[PDB]
Amino acid sequence: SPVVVVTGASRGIGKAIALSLGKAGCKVLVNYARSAKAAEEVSKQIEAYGGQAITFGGDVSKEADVEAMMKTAIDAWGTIDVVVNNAGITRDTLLIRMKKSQWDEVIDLNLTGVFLCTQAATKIMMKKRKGRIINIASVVGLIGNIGQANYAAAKAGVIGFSKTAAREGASRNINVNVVCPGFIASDMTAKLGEDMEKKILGTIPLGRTGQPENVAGLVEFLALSPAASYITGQAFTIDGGIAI
Amino acid sequence: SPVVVVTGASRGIGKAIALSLGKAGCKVLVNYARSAKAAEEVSKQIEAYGGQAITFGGDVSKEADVEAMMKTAIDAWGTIDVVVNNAGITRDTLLIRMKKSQWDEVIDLNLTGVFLCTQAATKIMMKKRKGRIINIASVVGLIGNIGQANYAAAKAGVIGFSKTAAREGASRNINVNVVCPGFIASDMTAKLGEDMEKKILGTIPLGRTGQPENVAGLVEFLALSPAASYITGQAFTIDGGIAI
Amino acid sequence: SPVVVVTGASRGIGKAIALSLGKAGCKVLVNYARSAKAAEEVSKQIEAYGGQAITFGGDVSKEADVEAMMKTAIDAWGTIDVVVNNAGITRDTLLIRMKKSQWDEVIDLNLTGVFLCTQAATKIMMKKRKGRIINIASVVGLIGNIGQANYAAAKAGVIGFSKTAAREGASRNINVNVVCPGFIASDMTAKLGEDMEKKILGTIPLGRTGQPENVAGLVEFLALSPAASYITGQAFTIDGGIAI
Amino acid sequence: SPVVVVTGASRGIGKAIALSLGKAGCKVLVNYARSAKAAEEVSKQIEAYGGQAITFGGDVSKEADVEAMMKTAIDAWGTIDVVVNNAGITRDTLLIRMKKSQWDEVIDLNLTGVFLCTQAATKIMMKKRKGRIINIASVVGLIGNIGQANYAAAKAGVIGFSKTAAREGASRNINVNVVCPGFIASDMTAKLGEDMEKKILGTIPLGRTGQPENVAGLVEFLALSPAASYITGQAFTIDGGIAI
Ligand SMILES: NC(=O)c1ccc[n+]([C@@H]2O[C@H](COP(=O)([O-])OP(=O)(O)OC[C@H]3O[C@@H](n4cnc5c(N)ncnc54)[C@H](OP(=O)(O)O)[C@@H]3O)[C@@H](O)[C@H]2O)c1
Ligand SMILES: NC(=O)c1ccc[n+]([C@@H]2O[C@H](COP(=O)([O-])OP(=O)(O)OC[C@H]3O[C@@H](n4cnc5c(N)ncnc54)[C@H](OP(=O)(O)O)[C@@H]3O)[C@@H](O)[C@H]2O)c1
Ligand SMILES: NC(=O)c1ccc[n+]([C@@H]2O[C@H](COP(=O)([O-])OP(=O)(O)OC[C@H]3O[C@@H](n4cnc5c(N)ncnc54)[C@H](OP(=O)(O)O)[C@@H]3O)[C@@H](O)[C@H]2O)c1
Ligand SMILES: NC(=O)c1ccc[n+]([C@@H]2O[C@H](COP(=O)([O-])OP(=O)(O)OC[C@H]3O[C@@H](n4cnc5c(N)ncnc54)[C@H](OP(=O)(O)O)[C@@H]3O)[C@@H](O)[C@H]2O)c1
Repeated sequence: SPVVVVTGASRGIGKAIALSLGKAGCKVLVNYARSAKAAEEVSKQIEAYGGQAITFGGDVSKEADVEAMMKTAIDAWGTIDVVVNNAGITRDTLLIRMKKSQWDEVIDLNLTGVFLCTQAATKIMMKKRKGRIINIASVVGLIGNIGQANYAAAKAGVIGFSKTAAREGASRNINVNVVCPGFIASDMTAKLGEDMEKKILGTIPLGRTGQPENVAGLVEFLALSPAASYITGQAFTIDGGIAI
Repeated sequence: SPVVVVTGASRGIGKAIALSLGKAGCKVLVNYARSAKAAEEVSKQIEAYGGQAITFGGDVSKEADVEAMMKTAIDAWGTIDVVVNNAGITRDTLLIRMKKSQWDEVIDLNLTGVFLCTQAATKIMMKKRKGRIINIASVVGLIGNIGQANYAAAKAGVIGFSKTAAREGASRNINVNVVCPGFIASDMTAKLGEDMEKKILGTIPLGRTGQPENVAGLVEFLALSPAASYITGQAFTIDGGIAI
Repeated sequence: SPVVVVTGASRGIGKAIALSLGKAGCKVLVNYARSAKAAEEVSKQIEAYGGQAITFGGDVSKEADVEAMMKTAIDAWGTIDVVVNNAGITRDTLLIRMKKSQWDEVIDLNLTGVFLCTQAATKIMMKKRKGRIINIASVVGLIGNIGQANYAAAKAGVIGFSKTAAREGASRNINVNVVCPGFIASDMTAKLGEDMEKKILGTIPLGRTGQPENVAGLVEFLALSPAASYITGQAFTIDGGIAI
Repeated sequence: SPVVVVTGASRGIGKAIALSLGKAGCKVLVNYARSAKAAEEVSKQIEAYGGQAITFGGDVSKEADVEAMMKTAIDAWGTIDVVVNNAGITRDTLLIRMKKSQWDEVIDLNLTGVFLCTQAATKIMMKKRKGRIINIASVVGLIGNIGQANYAAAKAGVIGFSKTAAREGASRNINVNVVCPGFIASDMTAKLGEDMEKKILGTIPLGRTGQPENVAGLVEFLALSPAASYITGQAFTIDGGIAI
């Protein structure tokens, strides 16, 4: 039974991921920041399924919280096999009106946070000479998007970072890959607001917004599949056709 | 039970693919060109497993053979759900000594053949408003490789072609993706010869050549997964770190 | 004074390229297939400018014509410094209605022709331990386009091919790069017809179709610049924002 | 005469860029952080050439300094036509031993600094409905590199950011492109130390390290060429063959 750490597992994509790895019987550390109750329900579901779960409230943009989150999984089970860096937020605004704080917040969490988590997981994984790290980026990091210079910067940064992380870990058998989802129905997407959501829908060749379960399916393949042990330093896009 | 057509399924990657989709209980048309006996054994294995199989000898670079191959699956089962365009060959030589026939043969099979197969599958899939097409390319189509201008051209061509194929089929719900494998141990690779095979091995970050089963695993995800229904027009690389 | 061979130099982009390299004083072989008169006028203009020019009617999809075209420049001047593989055509149609002849014609010229020309130039360039080859592809080879599976395949193929060509020539100091233009106003584009041309115009972030001179400017940099001697195996896109 | 602002113009690439745009007669704001004397000499050279120059000491990772740097060019000449975001540093170390301060410093300058500069230039350029922004990234942002997770993250981030910047500015006719150099002989590269520099040299197909003038040549094309007005949201690589 693999030990999986999923950041931002209380809602949306991270939650679908957590439930799916639980249903496959993994030991899952469900991290949350503010949604304690929602994480607990996730833990309970994983359990009803036969997986094992421990909830952990911590801000992944803070080193202390990150070192603590890893410690909790290691104290509970003996190691960490997989880490899915999913936590993220948006602070949308045209480049011309963007406040430095809007830039910093997105960068601190979405980019630096992924660095902290990856670094922490890696030190543990090096010793065991095995592990998998999956970072959730976005198609926006690839093809940009109006009103999202901050988010685009952070997501693109996750990709360049994951590639070096892949190179450094190759020696100790640690796979590092990135998943780039397109428009997925979640709370993050509910914020851009309906008339806009519809607008985006005519932009998607497959004419359908993706579901959190769609991403989880792909993450599950990368995390558990024996085949995926030969995949590193790559970005995998599930976007229904946007970034063709 | 999905009906899957796999070209070049008598040996290497196509065979691993055929066996794996059979073990999952699909109805598999195992195509072969010259290895009749080896295809039959594949058919038998699929059967021992509980999948269904029909062997079909045909050259996929010929329209007639292609239209015939599709007909045989349609006469047998009622439709085709998935087509995996795997058949391919190499005719290596420096650009400076390359004969037009060495260029043509690689192009006719590896590129035009994929066009023929995709076109044929698509006409059938459009009517049913559903289907998945997976084309096997190569990392060489992405980053080139000395002694393989012909193969690089054809493989890169498969990618551009698959992207348009993805756009045209999006409307009728047909997913088209490409898989780009790195060095995989097979008969194709056995031909470059040992001292060379070793040389290539120090070029692979994960320090391991891939196995046909590694590719099959990924193809199986793309062919069968509900998650993969949201993936189109993308190239997926399994190369142990070469093309990072 | 560099000797430059430009294929398809009688009209559109190839012509703008020919005129611009002539105005910079190069010796230019202006190739044409059917537009003899238009090539002659190009030759005359180059001359009025102070460059030197020789017209050559030949089909670049034929080996004989290609070997002949190279011979003519070599007999005239002592060598070839730059080759710009520009000749190309389109045979648009949905994948579902595409005749094999429509596929073949686009592939024979746009892909194989580039192989023939590059191969011929390379054998000459290897001996001199210097040279530059610039292949004109298209943004379509990168992001696909409905109604152009053939063209997309050929253009993408040009890219993979150019990358291997770059690797093989690196040793003898031969640079090989690709230029990918977006929508450029020319006879090729006049064929898609007005209501369509307007439609495409709202797709271009810079809201302007490109001009043949725009491409020539970039080709001139790659062909003549001392800086461009450090650039190989790359694709350069001038598309006013389509493929961001 | 275009007004060009070049960040980090006292040494290496930024300096070659400054000299070259000066020799073409632009008005150049040469920014520096600590090398006041070296910037002055650059200013003098530009002048001996017939260009115009004003030196400006400021840290481009600070908003105040950035707003001040723009003000100085605007007070001097009436506007800004081109901004080249060149300033950058490295803080190399394996991911496993990387201090948060080593991460932050590289991110603050190389990524956030580019945001500050681009934002400032853009507000000015929007009003004039014209301008060009060229951000210097690195091939490392594309293909990663051991010991440089921080730098790779920042450089990749510059690319995603530049793409959104391109989209937002398209409307007001502002071009935004990125240049990705490979190994260039400069003080930045002198720091990795000789036995390493030699090692890297056998990795370069063209078997030559690039020169600051090579990058300047390409930047000059993008900054001044009428042709480059049709180029946006793209990354241009000069790396002698590394990232093929
Ligand atoms: N939705 C899309 O269309 C789309 C497209 C591409 C990529 N993505 C990416 O997918 C990931 C999740 O997508 P989403 O749509 O699922 O968003 P969401 O519904 O808003 O969920 C974000 C999650 O992040 C957690 N979180 C926020 N700040 C955190 C912090 N400082 N530390 C630790 N956890 C934190 C939240 O937990 P609490 O509520 O408990 O605080 C929450 O579970 C993000 O990386 C997002 O960028 C989404
Ligand atoms: N091996 C690698 O490292 C690698 C890396 C990247 C991509 N790939 C690709 O993977 C696919 C298969 O790999 P491989 O290594 O499996 O090669 P392989 O062991 O040589 O098998 C090639 C297969 O193609 C079939 N075939 C050949 N010509 C055909 C034709 N004209 N029509 C129909 N079927 C034909 C052969 O069947 P018969 O013997 O019955 O004639 C055989 O089953 C190819 O597309 C290859 O390019 C391989
Ligand atoms: N126009 C665009 O928007 C666009 C976008 C991307 C790429 N491109 C590419 O740019 C190149 C030229 O563009 P274009 O728009 O300039 O097209 P064009 O105006 O139709 O000109 C094509 C040229 O090719 C020559 N040619 C045709 N067949 C030939 C053959 N078999 N052998 C030798 N020369 C031949 C023609 O010469 P003759 O008339 O004398 O026969 C003509 O000068 C092509 O590779 C095209 O794919 C164009
Ligand atoms: N060298 C390469 O191989 C290579 C490869 C790819 C990309 N690049 C990029 O090229 C750019 C320059 O390359 P380089 O090799 O030229 O480096 P360099 O020789 O070390 O020069 C860096 C420059 O940045 C300036 N600078 C440093 N910190 C600054 C700050 N906070 N604010 C404003 N200016 C600052 C320095 O000025 P002062 O000394 O006056 O403080 C100096 O002129 C960087 O973005 C680097 O990443 C270089």
